[PDB]
Amino acid sequence: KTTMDYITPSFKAGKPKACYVTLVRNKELKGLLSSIKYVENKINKKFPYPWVFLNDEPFTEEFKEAVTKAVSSEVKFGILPKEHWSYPEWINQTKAAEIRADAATKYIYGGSESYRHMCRYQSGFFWRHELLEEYDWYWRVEPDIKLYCDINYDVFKWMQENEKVYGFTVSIHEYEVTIPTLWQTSMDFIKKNPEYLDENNLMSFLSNDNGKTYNLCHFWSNFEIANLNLWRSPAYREYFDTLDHQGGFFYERWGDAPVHSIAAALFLPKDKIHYFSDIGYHHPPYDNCPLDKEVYNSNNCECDQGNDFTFQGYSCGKEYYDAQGLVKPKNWKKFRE
Amino acid sequence: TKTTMDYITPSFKPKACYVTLVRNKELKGLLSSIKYVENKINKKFPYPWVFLNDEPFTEEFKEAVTKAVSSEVKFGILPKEHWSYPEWINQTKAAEIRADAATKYIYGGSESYRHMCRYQSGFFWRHELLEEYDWYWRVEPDIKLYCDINYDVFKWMQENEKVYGFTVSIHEYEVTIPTLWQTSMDFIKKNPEYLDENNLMSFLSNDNGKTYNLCHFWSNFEIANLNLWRSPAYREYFDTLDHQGGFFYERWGDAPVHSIAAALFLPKDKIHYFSDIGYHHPPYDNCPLDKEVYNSNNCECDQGNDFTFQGYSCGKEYYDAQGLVKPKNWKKFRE
Ligand SMILES: *[C@@H]1O[C@H](CO)[C@@H](O[C@@H]2O[C@H](CO)[C@@H](O[C@@H]3O[C@H](CO[C@H]4O[C@H](CO[C@H]5O[C@H](CO)[C@@H](O)[C@H](O)[C@@H]5O)[C@@H](O)[C@H](O[C@H]5O[C@H](CO)[C@@H](O)[C@H](O)[C@@H]5O)[C@@H]4O)[C@@H](O)[C@H](O[C@H]4O[C@H](CO)[C@@H](O)[C@H](O)[C@@H]4O[C@H]4O[C@H](CO)[C@@H](O)[C@H](O)[C@@H]4O)[C@@H]3O)[C@H](O)[C@H]2NC(C)=O)[C@H](O)[C@H]1NC(C)=O
Ligand SMILES: *[C@@H]1O[C@H](CO)[C@@H](O[C@H]2O[C@H](CO)[C@@H](O)[C@H](O)[C@H]2NC(C)=O)[C@H](O)[C@H]1NC(C)=O
Ligand SMILES: [Cl-]
Ligand SMILES: [Cl-]
Repeated sequence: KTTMDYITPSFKAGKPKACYVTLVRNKELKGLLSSIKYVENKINKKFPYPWVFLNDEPFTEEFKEAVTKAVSSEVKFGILPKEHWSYPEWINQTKAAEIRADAATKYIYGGSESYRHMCRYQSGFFWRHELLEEYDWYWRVEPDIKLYCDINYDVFKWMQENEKVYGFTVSIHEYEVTIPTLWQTSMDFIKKNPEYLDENNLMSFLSNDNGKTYNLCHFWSNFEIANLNLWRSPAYREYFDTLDHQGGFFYERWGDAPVHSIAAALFLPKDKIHYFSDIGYHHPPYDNCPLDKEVYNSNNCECDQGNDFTFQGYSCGKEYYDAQGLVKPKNWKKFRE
Repeated sequence: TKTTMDYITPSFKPKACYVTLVRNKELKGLLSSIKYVENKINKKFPYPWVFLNDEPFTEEFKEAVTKAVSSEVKFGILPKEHWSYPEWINQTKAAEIRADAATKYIYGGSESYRHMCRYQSGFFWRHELLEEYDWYWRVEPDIKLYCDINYDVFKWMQENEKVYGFTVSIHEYEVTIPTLWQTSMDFIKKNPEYLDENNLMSFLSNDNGKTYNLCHFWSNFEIANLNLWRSPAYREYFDTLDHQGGFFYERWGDAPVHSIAAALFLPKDKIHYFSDIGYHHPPYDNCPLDKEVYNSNNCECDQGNDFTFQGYSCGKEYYDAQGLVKPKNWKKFRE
């Protein structure tokens, strides 16, 4: 019983069991309300789906009232378990503390204790919160996001019909100083569990040397429309557990983005991964802006196509297209000027 | 002997302008920025807006811009000599450096980005259209002004005799400027007269100049006196940088370049942090922490997202350098 065996059951032509999901703090109400406006205007009014909001602290009454008014579909508020937002018993907190203090000015969120709990949460726990149990699909939405174009079709229905497992917009190279031992830990896991490496994996996106080293490319997780059953699979559960035991979420600053990406690219047949070239999106500081004129004009996009990050050198659109055998847009090189 | 400040004090309505370097492909982001500037300060305190571009502007672009801006607008194209390889830079070596760094750091493989950094460092302040002004306010596309600004900022700078004003500060990625600090210190060693006796070196270094802590003012937002850049100290500093080759052999940004100059060549009380101006340039915010300022100016940002005192920001280093008292809850930004 393979990884795909846990996922294919979610592929009848009924309405998919899906939700939007947001991990946010009370101090981010204004940015969150702004993201809701985009989601509501660009797609939720047309194809309504429940929205789940999670917080490590309780939501204020003002926050809930404001969100309930802004969202036209059903909203659900949940707080996460202490066990999913605390140091595991095997982690040396004095050591973690030293690492943070030392890295405070060395890289973004280097000195942040809470950022690491967030990365660990998005890597191994959000997908098993009680509020997501009844769903097969989720669409992660962060605060301060923009949806630049109309989306005139149900995306969850589309993923279900086309049997896609993981969908993304932006991709980028990670700062290695943030994940020095993530690749080694991940490669050791594969060597130990060969059955988990899909024979038609997307290793080419993650590495230029057949897996010897990581090229640092990953899908930018702030935007994800994927199948919850991937994370619930034995393969991923065991992968997370291994990472959790190694200590990188706290001894380094492992993000959930490279973690989710390494898993998706290695545990799935590559044709289960999908790039939404048609969804206009902005998460500071990068844009995904539809390059196709018809798609751009038909969906009234509000972005500057020339600012699409996809084919910029530091993005990983080129690596993704080549690994998937996708034909790149004619003027893709213009983005490398 | 005339000093750096002697070139600036005579400039103390001000002859000021907004200035933007933009490409035709960023029209929607620019119009958005314009709407913000108009709504938060320009209709109340109008000042001319200068738009620069290394290529000619499209008619559609100019038309849209002319009508979106309430004050006078001016369009200018950049001199070819302010946007091309100087004759002493080895282009194949630069080409190799770019091809190599392409996937290594943001803009690593970009040729245009380097000409842009070099332009903001040594040439925008000498463009024909800026000659008549003493002050400028740099505005980039895709910006937000979160709050109303109820005073004329240029006038304020003038009356308070401030030379360089900023909002966001950050630590630079060292891989883009490996030899910038040594080059700058060698310049100061050879030109001790340009180092102001009461400078802000402590903002740039934790060890009195031995090493660069990488802190810099984020140049996307600047309200300053053009006479600092037109001073002999800066002209000679930029020329030294230009001949060293870092704009092309590394990836020297104008932000650290402007910052090193401002922090070493001026008395520190000539630098000013606008704690009251709400601003966003992807992906960092400056959101007024003071309650009265926030409410009175109808700010639209999340205060808890203010970048100023976050670890990777240089707000702490800045306040400490100027002897400014940090807000009581500054540590919460480091959680
Ligand atoms: C959980 O994690 C914690 C945290 O890491 C573990 O504790 C740490 O354990 C390591 C061992 O693995 C200890 O290392 C030894 O450190 C001493 C020096 O100790 C001083 O410096 C420390 C480092 O300072 C830097 O970092 C801090 C903060 O990050 C900065 O502020 C500084 O500026 C520095 O950058 C510092 O942390 C220590 O502070 C502690 O003690 C002081 C009092 O002294 C207190 O005020 C503090 O609050 C705090 O309590 C301290 O100041 C080294 O000397 C040791 O090196 C010897 O051994 C090495 C090999 O083992 C060898 O390579 C060295 O050369 C050296 O050996 C020499 O001497 C030998 C004996 O004579 C000779 O035989 C040999 O030939 C050679 O000549 C060693 O590196 C940490 O100190 C310790 N930290 C703390 C806070 O306890 C903890 O073990 C983990 N818990 C578990 C269950 O695993
Ligand atoms: C300009 O830069 C190029 C590229 O670095 C130099 O080309 C040489 O570089 C190496 C010698 O140091 C060797 O690889 C070759 O001799 C040659 N390589 C190339 C690019 O073909 C070149 O010498 C530099 N020119 C000057 C005047 O220094
Ligand atoms: Cl930070
Ligand atoms: Cl790039």
